[PDB]
Amino acid sequence: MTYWICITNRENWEVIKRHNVWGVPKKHKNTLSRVKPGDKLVIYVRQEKDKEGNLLEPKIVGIYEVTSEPYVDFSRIFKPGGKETYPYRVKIKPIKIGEINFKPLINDLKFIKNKKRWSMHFFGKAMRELPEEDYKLIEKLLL
Repeated sequence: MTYWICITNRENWEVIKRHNVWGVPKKHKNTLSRVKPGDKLVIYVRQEKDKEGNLLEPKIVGIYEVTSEPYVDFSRIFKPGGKETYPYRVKIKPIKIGEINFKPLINDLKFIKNKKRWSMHFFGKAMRELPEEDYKLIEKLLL
């Protein structure tokens, strides 16, 4: 098996939730090739600003299970300034849906080596493998 944390934002999270699809750009197709049916996905939305200008901190919004082998589909379901379609995809199904702030978990997450500059572990990543302990920690807090 394999646990993963997928990095997106709130607008794309809504699409993910509606279409039961996790997609990535070509540059990250390599990572997706390792994904298998049954793998677990922790959905993460990065820090953003609402229209009003208010700060929306990062947080985990759900957990899904992969149900398909990776495939390619250029359908325009997502939304980038650019025109990326995130054609490299795997079908998924929801295990649990609930939101919890991410920051408070940083100290307890094993994959985050540098607590100071944790962004480092997210930088230029679409998704990354999570150690089992980390997954369980999140699973519990999201029950």
